[PDB]
Amino acid sequence: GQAEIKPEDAPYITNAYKPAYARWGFGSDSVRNHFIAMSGEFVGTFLFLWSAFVIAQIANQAPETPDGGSNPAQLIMISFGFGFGVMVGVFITYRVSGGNLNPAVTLALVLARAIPPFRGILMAFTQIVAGMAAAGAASAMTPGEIAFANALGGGASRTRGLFLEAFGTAILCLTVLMLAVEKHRATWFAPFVIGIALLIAHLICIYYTGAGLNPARSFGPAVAARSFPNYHWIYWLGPILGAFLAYSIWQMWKWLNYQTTNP
Amino acid sequence: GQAEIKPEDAPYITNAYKPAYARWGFGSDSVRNHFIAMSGEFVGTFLFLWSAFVIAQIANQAPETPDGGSNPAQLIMISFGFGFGVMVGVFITYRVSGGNLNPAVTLALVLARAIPPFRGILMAFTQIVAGMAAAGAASAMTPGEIAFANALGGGASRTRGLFLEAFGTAILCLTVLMLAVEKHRATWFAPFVIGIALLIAHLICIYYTGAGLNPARSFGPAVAARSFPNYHWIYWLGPILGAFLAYSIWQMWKWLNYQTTNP
Amino acid sequence: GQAEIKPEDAPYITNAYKPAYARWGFGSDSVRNHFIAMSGEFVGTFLFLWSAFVIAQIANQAPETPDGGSNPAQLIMISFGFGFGVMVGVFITYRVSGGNLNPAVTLALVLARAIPPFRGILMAFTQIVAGMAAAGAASAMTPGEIAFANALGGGASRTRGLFLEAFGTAILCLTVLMLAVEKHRATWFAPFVIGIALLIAHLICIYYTGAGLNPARSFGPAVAARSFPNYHWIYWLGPILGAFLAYSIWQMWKWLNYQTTNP
Amino acid sequence: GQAEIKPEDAPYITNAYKPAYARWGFGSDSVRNHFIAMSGEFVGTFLFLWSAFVIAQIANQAPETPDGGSNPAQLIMISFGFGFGVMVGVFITYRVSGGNLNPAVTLALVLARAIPPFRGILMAFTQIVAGMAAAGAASAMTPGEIAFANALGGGASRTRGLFLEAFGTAILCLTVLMLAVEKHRATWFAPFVIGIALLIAHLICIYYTGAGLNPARSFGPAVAARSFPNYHWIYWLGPILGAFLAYSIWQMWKWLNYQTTNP
Ligand SMILES: CCCCCCCCO[C@@H]1O[C@H](CO)[C@@H](O)[C@H](O)[C@H]1O
Ligand SMILES: CCCCCCCCO[C@@H]1O[C@H](CO)[C@@H](O)[C@H](O)[C@H]1O
Ligand SMILES: CCCCCCCCO[C@@H]1O[C@H](CO)[C@@H](O)[C@H](O)[C@H]1O
Ligand SMILES: CCCCCCCCO[C@@H]1O[C@H](CO)[C@@H](O)[C@H](O)[C@H]1O
Ligand SMILES: CCCCCCCCO[C@@H]1O[C@H](CO)[C@@H](O)[C@H](O)[C@H]1O
Ligand SMILES: CCCCCCCCO[C@@H]1O[C@H](CO)[C@@H](O)[C@H](O)[C@H]1O
Ligand SMILES: CCCCCCCCO[C@@H]1O[C@H](CO)[C@@H](O)[C@H](O)[C@H]1O
Ligand SMILES: CCCCCCCCO[C@@H]1O[C@H](CO)[C@@H](O)[C@H](O)[C@H]1O
Ligand SMILES: CCCCCCCCO[C@@H]1O[C@H](CO)[C@@H](O)[C@H](O)[C@H]1O
Ligand SMILES: CCCCCCCCO[C@@H]1O[C@H](CO)[C@@H](O)[C@H](O)[C@H]1O
Ligand SMILES: CCCCCCCCO[C@@H]1O[C@H](CO)[C@@H](O)[C@H](O)[C@H]1O
Ligand SMILES: CCCCCCCCO[C@@H]1O[C@H](CO)[C@@H](O)[C@H](O)[C@H]1O
Ligand SMILES: [Cl-]
Ligand SMILES: [Cl-]
Ligand SMILES: [Cl-]
Ligand SMILES: [Cl-]
Ligand SMILES: [Cl-]
Ligand SMILES: [Cl-]
Ligand SMILES: [Cl-]
Ligand SMILES: [Cl-]
Ligand SMILES: [Cl-]
Repeated sequence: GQAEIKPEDAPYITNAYKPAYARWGFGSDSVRNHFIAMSGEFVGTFLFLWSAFVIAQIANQAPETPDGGSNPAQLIMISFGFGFGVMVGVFITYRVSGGNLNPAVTLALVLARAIPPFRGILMAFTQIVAGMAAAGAASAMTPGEIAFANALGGGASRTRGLFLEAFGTAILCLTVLMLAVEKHRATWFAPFVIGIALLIAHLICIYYTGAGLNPARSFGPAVAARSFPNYHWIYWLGPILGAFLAYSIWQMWKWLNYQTTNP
Repeated sequence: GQAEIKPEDAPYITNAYKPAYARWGFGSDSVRNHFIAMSGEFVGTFLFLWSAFVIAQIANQAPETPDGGSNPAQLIMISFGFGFGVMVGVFITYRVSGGNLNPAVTLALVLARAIPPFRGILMAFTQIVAGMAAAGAASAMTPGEIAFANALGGGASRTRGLFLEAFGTAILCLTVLMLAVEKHRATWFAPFVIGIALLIAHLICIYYTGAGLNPARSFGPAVAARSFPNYHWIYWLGPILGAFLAYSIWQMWKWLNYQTTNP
Repeated sequence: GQAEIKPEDAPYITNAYKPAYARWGFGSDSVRNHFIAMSGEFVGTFLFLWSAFVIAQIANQAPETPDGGSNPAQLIMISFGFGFGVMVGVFITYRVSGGNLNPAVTLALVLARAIPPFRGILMAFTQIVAGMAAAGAASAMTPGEIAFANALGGGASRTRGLFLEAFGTAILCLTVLMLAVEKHRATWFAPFVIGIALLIAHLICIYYTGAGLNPARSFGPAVAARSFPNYHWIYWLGPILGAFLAYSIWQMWKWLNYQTTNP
Repeated sequence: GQAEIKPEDAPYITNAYKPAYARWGFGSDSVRNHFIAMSGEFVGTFLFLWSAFVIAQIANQAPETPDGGSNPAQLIMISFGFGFGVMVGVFITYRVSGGNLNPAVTLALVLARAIPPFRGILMAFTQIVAGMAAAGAASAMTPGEIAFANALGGGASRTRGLFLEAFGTAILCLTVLMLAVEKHRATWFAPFVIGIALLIAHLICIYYTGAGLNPARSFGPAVAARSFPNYHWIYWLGPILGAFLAYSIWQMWKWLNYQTTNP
């Protein structure tokens, strides 16, 4: 009753589809390995954010909805751009850099000791530069005024926006921790779940905050539009708080040895 | 022709991605294990319902549709909030508590003897408290009046609503039973199927009942809005009936040894 | 480098998630086995079609679009009802009956010799009765006039409708053949692909034919509405032609030994 | 702790779900093998493009949006037609031809040495003929004027359109390279990721270029409509550039041995 694997098919079994950070042990601090990680974060973050910025630009050409009302089809389109955009970016870059594509995700993983702080800083810087590049490219490639920068809307206060951003980011980061960082039969599938988490977080946040959820996503368009709202700090503090919340929950479960009935 | 697994990749094979209730055997009645299960249900139910409540709040800011007509884009958005919200919550909590996130699901699994009654009661209480917390948080975080409480609509009577709720909940619970409780090559993927089942059940029910499908989902917003419709009982009895219907079907298939041609 | 499976996790490996028809060999002609197959087709077809009929009823309460124009959000909602409805029904019933849920799918599989003709006839009859029951239940549970019966629309002729139905059904049936009937590493996932195929086929057909794609889906509502259009035959002949087309393509690939470079 | 596979279930393990091009080694240049590859590309490309063309025809019957504005629901519908259409086509044809369904994808894979140039030319010709057939069939099967041919819109210049097409096609091709060509535990799932990549690329491009992303998709409708815009070259050069960009990135990662910490 033994599984029978033809030799030409062995790669599909032996080559695990696991995030790169799972295997960043001894040897990882070479310039080559730092470059590989940066290149994955750059390519992935650029393709994800560029895509999503153009999609948001288009969605924001819909006729205005009166009286500040919502436009569900518009919100769905934008959420697809970010959620499916990140899904594709993470699937592409999973074995290159792990596909964080988001400084807040990288922060959660530094807290969790999945990524060391220096590598994490390199990745976060790379993501922010990629988001600047993506914003510049999306602006150059589309007519009219930039429509993909984050802003408060829907009657939301800054305080409400901060909490929406924090809890939305926590959902994203907890997904990464429980599906990608934790090692199990579903780790390979984490990019899908991560994308759906981001899709949800956009349905929560776009109407009220524009959905930052990702300092690199918020910073780049502000640079390209040459304008920072005074409440721009919510797009930094909110995701940071969410990363700490997700980490906190994960850490509690780790100290409980959650996955094992009788440790 | 033997599969070849590098030692660093063994966790992805050896660590099954299975619901926690699959492995609640001897040792499960410790305070630690009860706490783990409650913490999974609390975190998962809170994140799922909070998300979905905010999404519903936003969707319900769309301009009114005349003459009681439906708004497909709005209904899709709300169904995504609940369906993808539960999907993410279940994927996160699958190995913590099994991700029931719904007293009716827990009831079906108690009937099926997948979860013992006392643990099931603890989980159900936890879900109801999480739904209260989620409703309070979603209300606090959003402007205007609560728009995520369940109500009859679309010309539906209470009796029609009861049956819609029951059959929708039965689809959800039968999905959990056949994909998560039954052990097979697709058990790991059950959270996806569960989410799509809930998405469908929302497309069936939102227009007519608001889509309860989950006593914890219905109770929390009623508390936060300080108002219970007199027909609130449909949001309890309907899901209970659906859990019994799903259990009944599963039990018939179990007594038939459905999966085996020659038992 | 050997895979290491804890005994409690062996069921997730040993219990293949495969369509029931894969394992209908000697012993299958018992009354028990016929009943199991019928019960899977009944439960699955009922839940799928009932769901989708209610969803279509609701979607068809949207305000009318002028000048016979299309309503993309409405079409998406209906396609989700059928596509995700069948996905859930097939995942639930895959190991019970194989989840055909459609006489045309059963016909394709009888042609392919995956299901014997007598069992296939039993399954097809069961599906048609389930569709009658689903139509009656959906009608009873919803106010107003039935809005889920198939009709020509969008300026389509009967001849155009026949071809749309045939090619849409062929996509569905070829998906079942190549993903579920053919045995490989992705067979477990066929219910997902089948659902997306049906979703596509609805986006092709609803506007023009109402999207039959399934004689059981078309017949039941006609009975419940007590009215058969004179062109009702397109909802039988079209899917039959599609089943033969899909079978034909599959059969060509089988005689070519498609999957093997050097047979 | 050894995995235990019943003999009747061995096919689901032993028969890898891998693109046909993975196994085009010695023996592949027979007429039989060329025919198999062409037949997969023809069937897959026809079903994908025919589906998507009819869906686009229908979506383009929505009432016009004033002032050149976007229609998110319409754009979502069209993107589903192409994205889910390609997903189904690739899943069906993965083990027949690999499911390229797109001359630009085939070009990327010829550059990557996954497919030899002569076979690649045969596949590309087949795709273009299939797209002609699909356009003719979709036109014949639908009333009114063809509405599925590519055109600039949304205020986009040809230069902007060229870049949108190139970067969108690069996302698609990089997905194919990293998920299908690279051999790992997720290769079987590549058809899903490919479909989502195409879905994203449509949300980026439809409003501005009509979304070519695929010379076979653009050429066929131009033939059927008997009209080529003078900027039709963007639908060739853009996807070609995108294929080269994707190849370039992949090639850099291959020379870095990206997947291995210590080569
Ligand atoms: C002399 C003390 C240590 C020698 C160098 C050890 C290098 C270990 O390197 C690690 O090997 C693992 C496989 O075992 C891989 O999964 C990791 O990617 C790699 O970082
Ligand atoms: C990442 C590289 C993206 C290059 C996109 C360049 C597209 C330039 O596009 C041009 O922009 C001008 C305004 O700047 C318009 O006047 C032109 O009509 C438009 O073609
Ligand atoms: C032999 C005397 C010891 C008495 C302690 C009974 C503790 C029962 O509790 C058990 O403790 C185990 C750790 O000891 C855990 O692994 C189990 O999960 C827990 O149920
Ligand atoms: C003295 C009589 C019984 C001794 C204690 C038995 C504890 C069994 O404990 C069970 O072990 C299984 C693995 O075998 C795990 O899968 C379960 O999670 C665990 O509950
Ligand atoms: C789970 C914790 C959620 C905390 C959210 C608190 C957000 C409070 O938000 C405040 O609500 C007031 C009305 O109550 C408004 O007047 C303020 O403008 C708004 O900022
Ligand atoms: C040797 C005399 C016994 C005659 C009974 C013939 C029953 C044939 O029926 C078989 O019965 C088996 C159980 O017996 C089941 O496992 C099979 O599914 C069923 O087909
Ligand atoms: C006396 C001549 C034949 C004896 C009865 C053979 C019954 C075979 O039965 C078949 O066994 C397979 C496993 O081998 C199962 O996968 C099938 O479900 C079952 O139909
Ligand atoms: C499968 C069983 C479904 C039972 C649904 C029965 C719902 C009956 O519903 C009733 O229908 C009457 C019209 O017939 C209306 O007058 C009532 O107001 C409505 O409650
Ligand atoms: C030794 C003389 C025989 C000459 C025939 C050369 C045929 C080469 O063709 C090969 O034929 C094989 C079957 O024979 C197939 O399996 C291969 O796919 C095909 O490439
Ligand atoms: C005489 C020199 C070579 C003899 C013919 C070798 C044919 C190899 O053929 C290859 O075999 C692989 C399995 O090993 C398959 O995966 C490939 O599909 C096939 O192309
Ligand atoms: C791939 C084969 C598709 C065959 C579709 C043929 C459908 C022909 O359809 C006919 O087209 C005529 C205009 O040409 C209309 O006048 C007819 O009313 C319509 O039935
Ligand atoms: C023994 C003297 C050699 C000194 C070189 C130290 C290089 C450390 O760097 C290591 O180089 C290895 C290749 O050599 C790579 O596989 C590792 O990824 C890299 O970290
Ligand atoms: Cl404030
Ligand atoms: Cl899998
Ligand atoms: Cl401020
Ligand atoms: Cl009533
Ligand atoms: Cl009442
Ligand atoms: Cl006609
Ligand atoms: Cl007729
Ligand atoms: Cl130009
Ligand atoms: Cl030109």
